[PDB]
Amino acid sequence: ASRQLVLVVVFVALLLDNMLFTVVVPIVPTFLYDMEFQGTGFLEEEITRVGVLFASKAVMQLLVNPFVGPLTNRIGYHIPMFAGFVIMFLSTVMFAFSGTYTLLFVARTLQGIGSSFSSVAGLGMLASVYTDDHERGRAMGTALGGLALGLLVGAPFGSVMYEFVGKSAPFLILAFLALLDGALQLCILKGTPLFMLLKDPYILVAAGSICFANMGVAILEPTLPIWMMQTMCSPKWQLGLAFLPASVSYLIGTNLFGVLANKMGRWLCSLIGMLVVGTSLLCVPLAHNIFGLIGPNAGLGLAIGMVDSSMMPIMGHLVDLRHTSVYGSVYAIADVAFCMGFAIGPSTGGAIVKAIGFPWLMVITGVINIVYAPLCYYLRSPP
Amino acid sequence: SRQLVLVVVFVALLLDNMLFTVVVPIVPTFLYDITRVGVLFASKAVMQLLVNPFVGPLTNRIGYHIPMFAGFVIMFLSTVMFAFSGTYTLLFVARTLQGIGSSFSSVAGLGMLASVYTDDHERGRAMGTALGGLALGLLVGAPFGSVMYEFVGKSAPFLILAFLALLDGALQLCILQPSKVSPESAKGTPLFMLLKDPYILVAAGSICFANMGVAILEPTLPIWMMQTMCSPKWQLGLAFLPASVSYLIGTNLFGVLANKMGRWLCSLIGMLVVGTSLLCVPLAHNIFGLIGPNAGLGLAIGMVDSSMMPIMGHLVDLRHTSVYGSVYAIADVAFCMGFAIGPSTGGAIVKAIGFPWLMVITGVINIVYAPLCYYLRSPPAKEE
Ligand SMILES: COC(=O)[C@H]1[C@H]2C[C@@H]3c4[nH]c5cc(OC)ccc5c4CCN3C[C@H]2C[C@@H](OC(=O)c2cc(OC)c(OC)c(OC)c2)[C@@H]1OC
Ligand SMILES: C[C@H](N)Cc1ccccc1
Repeated sequence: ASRQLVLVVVFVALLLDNMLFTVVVPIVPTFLYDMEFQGTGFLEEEITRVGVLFASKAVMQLLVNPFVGPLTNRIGYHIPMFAGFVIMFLSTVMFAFSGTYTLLFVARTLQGIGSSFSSVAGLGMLASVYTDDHERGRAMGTALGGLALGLLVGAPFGSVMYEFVGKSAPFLILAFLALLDGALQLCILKGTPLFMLLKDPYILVAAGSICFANMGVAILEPTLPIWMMQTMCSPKWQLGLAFLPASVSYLIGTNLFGVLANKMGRWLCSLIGMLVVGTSLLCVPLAHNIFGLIGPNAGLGLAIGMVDSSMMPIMGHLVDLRHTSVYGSVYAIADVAFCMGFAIGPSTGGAIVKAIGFPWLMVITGVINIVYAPLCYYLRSPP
Repeated sequence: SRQLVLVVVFVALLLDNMLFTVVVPIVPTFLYDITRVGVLFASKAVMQLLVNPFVGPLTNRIGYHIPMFAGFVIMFLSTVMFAFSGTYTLLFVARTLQGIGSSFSSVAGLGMLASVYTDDHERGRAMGTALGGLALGLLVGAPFGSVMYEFVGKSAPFLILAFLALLDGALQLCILQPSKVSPESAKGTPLFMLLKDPYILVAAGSICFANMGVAILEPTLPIWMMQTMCSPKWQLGLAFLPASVSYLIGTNLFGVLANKMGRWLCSLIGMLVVGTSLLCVPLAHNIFGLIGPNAGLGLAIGMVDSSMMPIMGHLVDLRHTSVYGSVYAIADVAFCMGFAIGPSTGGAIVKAIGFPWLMVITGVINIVYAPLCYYLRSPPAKEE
């Protein structure tokens, strides 16, 4: 038993969860196309079902999140964290062996439940082990940065491994990685609830801005590979690689603007990020080849990095100024924004792409971001 | 012969707008020996706005030479009337005459530049350099009048402008040859049909909104500076210098980049930047804090102007017949509406609701209107 082991376990758990999220982007549409049969343009019939499939994780996470915390209070943190590995292993095995649309729905729902349990239990365990109030910041920083490395090699790893080795390869590799995390875990050893924190407009504005800045990438996942196969005729292994700018630019932007945003005001960073997101989403559906997406996607990643680096300290300051704040207060509010975005984006986006064209959806999202952008002026100098 | 026409329009806009800004140092102090003075300055925008619809249709039947020569004559008469008049009612009329001359010169010159230059990119370059000349006139005019009123007298700068206008008229007579009435063979679209085109309306609205955003901020800033910052008198003019300098740089630099980057993207980014700059202007607590937002405002306005001037001729070439008088009359009306509305009602609006809410409203309007420039990406052509 040691303090570093819990850090390594939480690191591997969050990495596996985000990797399993991001590796299902270029495999589900390709798998659904290959079973039926560049190719044909029948994917518009199934775009609604593919959109509804991606929202299952967000909906299940939003449902099961309120019940986790009292459960961790009652029976501790180690037992609920172990359930996350079991559910993630079951989901990753069912993904590899699934052949029909029904099983992938169950896989996504199970992944949502396991992700919620693993995240809450791991953060609680890290808070419990470290009790110095200054090393806790470094530990939380490393654990949350584990999401970035997990995000970076997740999306262009299923696409590359799909066309060369097989469809059961990446899921089996993730399963073997998840099994190693459980082996390490075996050798181990209050104020202002969330519904009151969403009753003041200063926090609702920030949460909505985070959600609307992340919806641009939330609704770009299920609809971009189908668009690529329909119009640009790219090979099946470049669909994942078309998302690499959205990760690398996001990491660069979050580093630079976490360093630099305090000098020029956080609200200005948020406003410029939302405007850049809107312009990039507008410029996305004009490309006629794969190389035309290296610019708009990079801008989208940079702008989302701007918003996500300038908004979290604002929420922390707002919670400290007017309420009683704990270690996980900012995390809970941010999680609802991401989950709400991933649950509302794809489900409506599929219906919009069926009813009207794909470019109109991007235009709508860009207009929404631009219109919401002026409202960040409220966040300066809160009382 | 196509290069020298740019020189004629360059000098014509340089001299006409120079008289626009030279008056401001010299008239408010001279009458003393606020609303009365402000309504004087807005007479040019109002009268030039009305004469514009009667200039566009006239250009088909007369040509682009007679209106420009008439504008030169009216400008010379206005500057001579300024140089000798010594009362309020004799200074109102000269401003009205200068407005008429400015309307003639702007519409005729931009139409002639559009007709001489046919390629879209090469026309964008010329319109960029002409707007650069206008910006240089605006920048140079005020200190010129202030220095030669402090040191030499009142009647000196107007007489010097009269001599320069005579030289411009000599150059015009040598180059343009304004001696006969030449009717254009093409019968252009009527001015009421062009207003039913959504794209022309979008372009005119973008120009009007950006210019209104600057035109409200121009007269209503010194009062706020006095009431909050407590700054001396000599910093008032220096506050707005970055806007003029950045506008000159932007209008000389973005005419080249608008074609490469895309007109709609340049206009969108300009409107967003002008909205953010106006939104951040009311937050400064000293003179040094207004350097950034004013420069951003000038750059954004240069972006919008250089992007949306050639777009009018492009739309008229794509959809309607190739006669460029009426569309640039519409563009000049969009230019002049902001200055017509700003000085007259800015004090009333500020006393009614407050300066920061005015800035917030203008910025939010620009930001919301910014998405509508996407519609100018590729307008459909007319049926063959
Ligand atoms: C699924 O992706 C995620 O799940 C993460 C990202 C969401 C989003 C995203 N998805 C993509 C999927 C792609 O596939 C093709 C490609 C590109 C992207 C991008 C680019 C843009 N990107 C941003 C990522 C943000 C991550 O969240 C945090 O970094 C974070 C940090 C904190 O510390 C301050 C928190 O505490 C307050 C916190 O609270 C909940 C969250 C978030 O969750 C961990
Ligand atoms: C030429 C612009 N419509 C007016 C302006 C622009 C920039 C600065 C000051 C004034």
